[PDB]
Amino acid sequence: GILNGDKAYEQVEMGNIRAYDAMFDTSAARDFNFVGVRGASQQIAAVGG
Amino acid sequence: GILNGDKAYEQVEMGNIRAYDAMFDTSAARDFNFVGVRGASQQIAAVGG
Repeated sequence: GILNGDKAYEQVEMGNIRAYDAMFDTSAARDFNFVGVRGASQQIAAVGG
Repeated sequence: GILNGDKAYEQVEMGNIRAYDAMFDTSAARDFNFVGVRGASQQIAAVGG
């Protein structure tokens, strides 16, 4: 659904990682997905235009 | 002494950290220091001018 403001996931920065979604590890989560992060990151970008 | 090329310590990137030397933890090392990292980072910068 809609995004969150609980965390600064938009402030996470990493070296040499080119894709934003590749900064996050969903493997331990049985709840969330790989298209979930990519779909979220498209909603994150759309906030900024 | 002189710098190294064994590692990409110049490619380490972190969020919200303003000082380059503050990216590194010397606490576990009994060999190295806090002015050692700052002195190194001044030699790292001087390479680029």
